[PDB]
Amino acid sequence: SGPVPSRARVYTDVNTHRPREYWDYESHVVEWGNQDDYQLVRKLGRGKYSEVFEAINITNNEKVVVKILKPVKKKKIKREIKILENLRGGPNIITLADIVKDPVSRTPALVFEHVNNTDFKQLYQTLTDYDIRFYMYEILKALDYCHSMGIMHRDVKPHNVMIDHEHRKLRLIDWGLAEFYHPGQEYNVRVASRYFKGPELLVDYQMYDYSLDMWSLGCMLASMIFRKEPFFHGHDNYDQLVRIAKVLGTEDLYDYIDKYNIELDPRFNDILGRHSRKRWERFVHSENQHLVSPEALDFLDKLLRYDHQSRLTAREAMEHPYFYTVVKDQARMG
Ligand SMILES: CC(=O)Nc1nnc(-c2ccc([N+](=O)[O-])cc2)s1
Repeated sequence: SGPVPSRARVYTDVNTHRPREYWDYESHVVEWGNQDDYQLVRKLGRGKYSEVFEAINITNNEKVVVKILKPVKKKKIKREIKILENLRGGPNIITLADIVKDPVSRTPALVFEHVNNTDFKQLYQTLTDYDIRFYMYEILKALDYCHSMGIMHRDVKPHNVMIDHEHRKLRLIDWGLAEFYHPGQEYNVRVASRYFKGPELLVDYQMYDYSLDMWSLGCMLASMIFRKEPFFHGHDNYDQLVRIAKVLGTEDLYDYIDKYNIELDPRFNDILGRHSRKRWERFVHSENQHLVSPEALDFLDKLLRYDHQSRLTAREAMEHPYFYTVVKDQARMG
């Protein structure tokens, strides 16, 4: 008896009803810009499969960010490009401004708009209750848009949400793990940062969907309103699930496993032990209480659910009373 299959309860067939060339990124033909339009200024980061630089566009003197892709698979490069082009112009989605090659060595690089981001080590220390609601609503706009366009981000975490606080500007970045959703497809569960991985990933349930992004978003919310980053801090993947179960409780965890007929490694029942479901108020103290409200806790509680089918969609989340003051303030023209 294998696990019970699952499909997304919204936007299930968005790619099915779109032309092949929308989601078939291997057939995409890239049109290359000019590498000599950009000058690299300083290395911002490196990880993975790329190195990221602040750069200048020397045709107009604008700052941009250049990500040079190490020789990671061609297929992964075309997937990220196709997804960035598909989502371009969507709300709070980082803009891919150019794609270039070294003409001689054939090394590809993505060029993005620059975000002057307030460093997420600090920021989270002057953000008000209103600020959090505002930025959460903007993140939800981006997720509802990319989900509605048939795409899962799969790496939602504070490092991938750039915020230029003085311009109240937010961009969702690093689409290198993002994938097209197709119902019934079994996906790689090695995505997302450990601290933001959903239960589906940690119990190796491969037929997941957009709702994975909503778990990750719930983790960010908790860490922002309770001022504890990351909120669920496991020392490896097994322990990550234990940290979740110490809050959400083991009873609902086993009901989840039971519903999808999922088989856990023997050692898990050993280290998961037995834990009550805690009240969210347990994490409210003098220092974070100004960021917490009944609305906030009701919202968080509908995001952080084991069962991926029972979590709010991005759209439903934007309807939540937590955002009432944001939404009325954002209804304009100028
Ligand atoms: C000061 C500073 O860090 N500015 C930045 N502005 N946009 C950035 C960026 C955009 C996209 C990606 N990406 O998508 O992988 C990475 C980084 S970084």
